[PDB]
Amino acid sequence: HWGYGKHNGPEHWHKDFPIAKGERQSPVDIDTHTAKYDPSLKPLSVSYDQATSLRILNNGHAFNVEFDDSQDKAVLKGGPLDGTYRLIQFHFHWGSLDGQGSEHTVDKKKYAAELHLVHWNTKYGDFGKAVQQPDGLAVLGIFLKVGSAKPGLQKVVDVLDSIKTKGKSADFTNFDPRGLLPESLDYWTYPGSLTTPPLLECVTWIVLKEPISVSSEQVLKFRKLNFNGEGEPEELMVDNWRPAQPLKNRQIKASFK
Ligand SMILES: NS(=O)(=O)c1ccc(O)c(NC(=O)NCCCCO)c1
Ligand SMILES: [Zn+2]
Repeated sequence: HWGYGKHNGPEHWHKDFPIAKGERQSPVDIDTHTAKYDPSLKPLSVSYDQATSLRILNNGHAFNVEFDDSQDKAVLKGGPLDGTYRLIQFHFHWGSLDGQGSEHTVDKKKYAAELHLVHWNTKYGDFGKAVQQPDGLAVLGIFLKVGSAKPGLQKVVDVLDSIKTKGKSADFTNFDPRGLLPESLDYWTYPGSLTTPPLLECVTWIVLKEPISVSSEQVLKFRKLNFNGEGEPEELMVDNWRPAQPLKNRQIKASFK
C-alpha cells in the first residue's frame, strides 16, 4: 500500500496511480515573481459560522477533522470559483523538522506544515462525484510556521492522544475552523490535483499568502502520531508530504500584487 516510506513513498506512487505523472499534479512550487496578478479575481468568501464538526480520524496518512456536508453550513465561494463548495474535512501535512513539512513551497521555501481545508462543488451532489470532475474540489491551503502558538489549533492538538494509531477516531464536535485562518485572505490559485493517491486532477487550489504561526509544542504533538495501527510496529507519522511536482502548462495567478 502507498505511503511515505522509502519503499512506498511519493516516487513509487505512479506504479499504482499513473496519473502521478499527469498534466496538473499537486503540489507545486509557487514562484512568486512568475505568478501573475489577476485583478479579475474576486475576494474569497469563507462562510464557516454554521460549521458542524463531527469527528477526528487517524487514517494512516494524516488526521482528518470531518464535517457535516449534507447542507450548506461551511462553504467557500468567490475567489476563482464558480458556485458553492462545501467543507467536508481538513487535515495537515507536516515534517520531522521545523524546516520541512509543507507540500506547496513559496520560492522553494518549505514551511513546517500545511493545512488543507477540503471543499466539494455542490453542483456534483456528493464528494465522490466531485472528485471525478476537473472543477470538483476547492482546497484552501494554509502554511504553518513555527513561532507563537495558534490558540484555535489547541483543541485539535489536545485530542491527538486519543487517535494515536491508524483507524482510531474520536468525537470532535463544536470545533470552529475559523480559528485556523490567518488575518489576510490574499491567495494564489492554480488548477491541480489531490496530493495523495488517487491523485485525481479535480482541485482548484487556493493557497493563502499569509501563514499561521503555531508553537513548537503544537507541531511536536503532530509528530507523536503513528502511521501504523495499534499493535503494529511504531512508525512516527512525520514527513507525510508530497514534494513539488512539475508545473507543466499551468499559470499560477495571484489575487494581490
Ligand atoms: N491532500 S489533498 O490534495 O487536500 C486531498 C484532499 C482530499 C482527498 O480526498 C485527498 N486524498 C484522499 O483522501 N486519498 C485517500 C486516502 C484517504 C482514505 O483513508 C487528498
Ligand atoms: Zn492534503
